[PDB]
Amino acid sequence: PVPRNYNYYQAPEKRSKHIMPSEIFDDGTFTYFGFKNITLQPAIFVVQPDGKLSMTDAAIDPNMTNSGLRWYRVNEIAEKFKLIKDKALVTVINKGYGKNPLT
Repeated sequence: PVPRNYNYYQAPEKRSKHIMPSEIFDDGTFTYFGFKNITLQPAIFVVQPDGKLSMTDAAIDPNMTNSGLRWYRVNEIAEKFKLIKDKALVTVINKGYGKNPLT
């Protein structure tokens, strides 16, 4: 068992609701993005300090069934993610970044 940082929020662009996760948390090593079965799967990118984007090391975790969602494990902790599928964009903010997962 590892205390989780659940302190994330999403900021969808227009015509972007169809790619939004329902649950996002990190355990200090990995960031987990849970999507409803009905949601289309975006790519997940991280914002770098330069303002530029990077790919992540992301993949479906078949084992995880939490909340009836489709879960992706990202092998990184970051302050900002961009979820992209064609013109659809959701910015994810880790408000708990640099903080301990006690609170």
